Amino acid sequence: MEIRYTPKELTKLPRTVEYKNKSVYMINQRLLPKEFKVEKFSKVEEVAEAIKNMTVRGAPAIGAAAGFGLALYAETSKAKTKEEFLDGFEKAYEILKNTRPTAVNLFWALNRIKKLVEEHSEDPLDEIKRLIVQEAYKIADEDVEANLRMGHYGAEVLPEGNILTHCNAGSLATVHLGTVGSVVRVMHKDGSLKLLWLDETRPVLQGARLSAWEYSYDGLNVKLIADNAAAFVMQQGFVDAIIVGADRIVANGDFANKIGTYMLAVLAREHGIPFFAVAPLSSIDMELKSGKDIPIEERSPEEVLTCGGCRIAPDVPVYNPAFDVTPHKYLTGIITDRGVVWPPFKRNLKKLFEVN
Amino acid sequence: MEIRYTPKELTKLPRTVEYKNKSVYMINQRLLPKEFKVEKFSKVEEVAEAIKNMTVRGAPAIGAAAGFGLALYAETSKAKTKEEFLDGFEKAYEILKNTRPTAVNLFWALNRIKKLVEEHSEDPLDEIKRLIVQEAYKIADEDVEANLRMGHYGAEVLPEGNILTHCNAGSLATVHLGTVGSVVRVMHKDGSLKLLWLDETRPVLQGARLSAWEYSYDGLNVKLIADNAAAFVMQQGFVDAIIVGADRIVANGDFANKIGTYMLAVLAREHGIPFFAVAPLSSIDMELKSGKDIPIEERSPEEVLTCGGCRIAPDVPVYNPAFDVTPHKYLTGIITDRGVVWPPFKRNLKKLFEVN
Repeated sequence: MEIRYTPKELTKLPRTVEYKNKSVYMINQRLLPKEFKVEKFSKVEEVAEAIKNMTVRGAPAIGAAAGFGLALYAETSKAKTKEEFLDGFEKAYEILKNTRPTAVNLFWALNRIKKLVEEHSEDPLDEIKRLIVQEAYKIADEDVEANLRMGHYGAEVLPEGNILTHCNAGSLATVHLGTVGSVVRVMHKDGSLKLLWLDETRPVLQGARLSAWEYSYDGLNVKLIADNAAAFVMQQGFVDAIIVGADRIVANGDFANKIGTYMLAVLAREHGIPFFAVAPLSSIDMELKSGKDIPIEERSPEEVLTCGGCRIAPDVPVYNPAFDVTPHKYLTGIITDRGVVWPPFKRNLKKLFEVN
Repeated sequence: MEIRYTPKELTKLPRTVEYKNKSVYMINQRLLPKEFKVEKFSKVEEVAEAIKNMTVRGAPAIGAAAGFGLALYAETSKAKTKEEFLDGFEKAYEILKNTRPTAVNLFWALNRIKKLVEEHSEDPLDEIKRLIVQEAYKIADEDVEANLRMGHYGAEVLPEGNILTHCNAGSLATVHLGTVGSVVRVMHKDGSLKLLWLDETRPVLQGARLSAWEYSYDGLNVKLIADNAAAFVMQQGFVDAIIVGADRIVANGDFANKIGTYMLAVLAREHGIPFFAVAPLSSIDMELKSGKDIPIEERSPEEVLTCGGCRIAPDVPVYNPAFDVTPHKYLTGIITDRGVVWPPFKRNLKKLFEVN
């Protein structure tokens, strides 16, 4: 696998989150798709609020934001001793930790820096600062390079033609390029993406609001449809392959993804349309044996009773599972940042983990 | 196989379209679910504007409205000569015909009354008026009694427990009670309807805006979901059967219904869930052999780009097929106003028509 493209050749978008001149810069994902704006944040409180705000979203972008919040702390701290600095650093760690206490990459990112600083607490204070900043760049850059690899691996295995996806697994859901987004960006550059179908993805509408915007921004050929219509476009012969992201892949290859993914897996199979998940190794949870061990999160009934700003239903009971679980047998393959995993997934995933 | 309930035992709702005391009364479907309002119309043009407007919707309800438009003409005409009446009657007929030149029941309703006014053109004039008014009540009543019959036929064959449906095929889609609406109202009265799952049915959201409203009005235990979640509620074992309406059933049983119906059909099958269409004999087009002979109708991109009027997407291309076509093999049976049709549908449908 040779990486043939740089990020800048694949997208015209800036990084979802960037650190430059003692400032954290974030695409404002609350204003999309009406307005495209890069917010500039100069205090750790502003960064924390922007995580709580969901000004930034997508697990790795949130991680990088938090990590760059500590970098910002390091370059900005008015501390006159190492003791003061470390005390401030702990305060800053805690402020950033308690934005979304559940979001997993947030915790990884902060703890990775925290742990590096404790390990180096006896180094000179300029060297601790240097290390923190360096670490925050490493977190961001690792996401981007995982995405670069995924894109090229995925682009080898998907057919040319018409691809269909679900939700938002683009540049906005990552530091840069996307998971799905990387694959379709490489395909687009290669001339092999004729059409990208985008499920709007109710209830939260990240397909319509986010995917439709970024893929359009980059000049991909795109068509936005109601979720109801994915089966129709498959039935009419309009889809050559389906690619989705994953919130969590477990040991046998079962995976959790935005609600509707399971629907697509079953329709793909009915039409013999190749069906792929794409995610980095860090999204594979080898602790859980199968899909039945993934706990189902339900979100507010307001996400269904409303649609954008508009209230479109009477006060009635709702069921709003955020994620469904797709059994592994529906997968043609799993595209990762270390190559494509083929059936049997159990065996090939555990291989992948031993050799990477 | 006895009718065990009257319309008024099954629903608290008035007729979607009613005629009394020289006024056409229609439920304002434009203002639901926020506001329940019955509009009063007193001129033919008021009634035509309401059909063009989609104040009224659903094929048989549009039918009845048209017919009552002629009744309203009949009882409102100053005309002195018999030939002055027939001039303003062909004028009324032409105004009503030019509202939706495409929705079929409107034409049957209007042509049916016109051929009854040609076949008695040499009666008195108090007599022709009485016949027009009377024929219009026939058209409306005939829908309601057909619904009553589907209702009881359907309740016989669906299991007790948890039912899932799609779009609006309730009271508001008809003169009264509904197709699907009638079946679930009869089950609710028998106490066999434990839970009714309602797909909101993007993009037009008639599940959320209309079905959730009317079924809740009648105290049915209801739960609203995003279309993406149907597959998932089937997977978790929450659905004992699925019943949908039909816009058009052809001679082999293939049928066209609101976009997403085919998605449900495929999922029902994967989970071994019984899957029924319900429609009157008049919805069956014995002149088309199969579903490829049903032309595919696109509607406005704004239906997808907006949600209840709220803009949710950037300006990107959309595909908005308004209906899909479900292959007959997905059907457990077809519930009609003259009994349930079983496989093999082609053979049994033409036996249904032979004995009527």
